[PDB]
Amino acid sequence: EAPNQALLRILKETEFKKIKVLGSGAFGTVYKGLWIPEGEKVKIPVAIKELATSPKANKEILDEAYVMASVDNPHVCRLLGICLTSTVQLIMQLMPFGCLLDYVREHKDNIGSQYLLNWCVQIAKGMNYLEDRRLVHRDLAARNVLVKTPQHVKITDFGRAKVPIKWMALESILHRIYTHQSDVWSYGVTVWELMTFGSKPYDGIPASEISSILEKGERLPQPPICTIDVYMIMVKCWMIDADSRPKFRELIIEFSKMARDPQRYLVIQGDERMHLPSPTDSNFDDVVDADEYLI
Repeated sequence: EAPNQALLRILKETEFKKIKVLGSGAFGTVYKGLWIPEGEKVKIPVAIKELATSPKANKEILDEAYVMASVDNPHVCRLLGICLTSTVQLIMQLMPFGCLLDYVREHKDNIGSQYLLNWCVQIAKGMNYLEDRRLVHRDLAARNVLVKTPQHVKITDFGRAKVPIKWMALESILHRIYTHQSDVWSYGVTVWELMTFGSKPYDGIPASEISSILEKGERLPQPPICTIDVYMIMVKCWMIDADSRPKFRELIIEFSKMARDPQRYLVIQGDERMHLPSPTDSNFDDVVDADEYLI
């Protein structure tokens, strides 16, 4: 097929500075930082990820860099570049509000119907892009949806393009079959995650029983704030026959219809006087966002 003409940008360690650690997980450490290119008079808010030097880990970090550099979409996280220090560093756009799963858990008292429905559109948009690119996520979940601004989200961790059964489609669990329609099931569970303001799917139930639960015909419950209109969509995403499930171009349209009259589709107590942080009095010297900086 088509040659991948993506540019892999190599950056100097001296061109960027680490401000504070954001997360020190099992894989490595993620820092909040600024990238100050050459004599460009710009400061770009970045997230810098680094890793000991085991040849296996360096291989996985560079396969992740390969995919991340091969994508360009407003609702997909892009890699800015890589720095080849003693330990490889991935430089990417800063997503100040963290992942969507934490955001919905931490801001439930202020998340209105518009935001929830807009996020659903934004996620389907990113996913439909990944589909056009013939790229299957394999790990779509609310934890893998990063937040640029409360009104702009982007898909991440498609460095899978240890198994999360409770987000997996039936063909994925039994036959290890991963398609764009299997990602539609994961999208369904993600929508359920948002609609329940960060609830854990099939909580208490072990991972083994999931396969039988699904095969019997049992699905995730209807979130109280969901009308049968939104729930029917989630239910359609969880069908045995993958061809019967919605396509992401259909999900964009469906949620877009709903986003035009959000209170007809989501019933949130006190949604009208909610409002989340937006460009008003703050939200934000020569600092420019990565989405506005192109060489």
